Amino acid sequence: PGEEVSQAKQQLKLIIDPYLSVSEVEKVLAACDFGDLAHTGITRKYILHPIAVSCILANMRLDPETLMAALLHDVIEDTQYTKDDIIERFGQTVAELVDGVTKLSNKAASFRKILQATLQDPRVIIIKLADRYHNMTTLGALRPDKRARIAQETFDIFVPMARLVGMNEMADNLENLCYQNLDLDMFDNVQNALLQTKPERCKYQSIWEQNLAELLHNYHIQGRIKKKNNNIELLRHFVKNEMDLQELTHSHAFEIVLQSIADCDRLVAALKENFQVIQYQDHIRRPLPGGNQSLMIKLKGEKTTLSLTIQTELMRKAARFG
Repeated sequence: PGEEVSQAKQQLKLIIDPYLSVSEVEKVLAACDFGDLAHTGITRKYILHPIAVSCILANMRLDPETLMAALLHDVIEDTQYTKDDIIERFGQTVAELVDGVTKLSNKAASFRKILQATLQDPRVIIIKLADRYHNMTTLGALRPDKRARIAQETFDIFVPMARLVGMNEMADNLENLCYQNLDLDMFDNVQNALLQTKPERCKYQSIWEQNLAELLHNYHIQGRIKKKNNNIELLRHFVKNEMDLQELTHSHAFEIVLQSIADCDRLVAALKENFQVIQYQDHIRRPLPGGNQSLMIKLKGEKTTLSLTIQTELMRKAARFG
């Protein structure tokens, strides 16, 4: 009954209370109540899908305008109202975001529309990405052939679009759900080998945190080494490659935090003398779309593969907190 709708609104409220002011929390919940006023759940339901979408956004510390727009999904094209959002308390920005998202809902023409919307207001893409994340979760009921078709569209379009707009955690989560729906047996085989080798890979990761710390000391570079999770990279690799348990146990990801760009360049030079450079990417000189900067280097010490992300203290706080 309405006890599901009102219980969902309180779940959203638990997320927005910590970072959004009470005046803004009033506005977001007002949109939620308006979304339900327009809607009668006749379609196998939907007010709760937009609330579940808005909860994903609320968890990413999204602004109140983006959250109201998510809640008012399909309210001006599917409901008996239009331009009602501007007239309502919601206002122009919300009506604009609402329309923008319905516009994004003919192969090449779709790609143009997605790209264009990114340059207009990335918040339209951020809402679209949360909506596709929520769909990947609720894909279970569908036939295995259909599930792998939606998963493939998400893999090709939404996973790279999410990295492009800076939402890398959201992209890793989306990519994970894609592999699950593309080939469940392959996902299960690889997740099992990852679980099996987890204790030993953690033991060698601590060893390499010490080896890298010793290298910084030997080469006279001041830094911090942070252990990084790399489950998605191992999964991405072994879903398309034969299993090798020594290679799976000895692959580690790290974040090295330095003081200066001169030290970042000084570290890459030192690493080149002690390892085989498999891959290198300079995002300091050529920042990623969205301003984030780092040097990415993939190394091959005998048996061990290391995936490093070299950054300064400042570059790290700009990337983590804007």
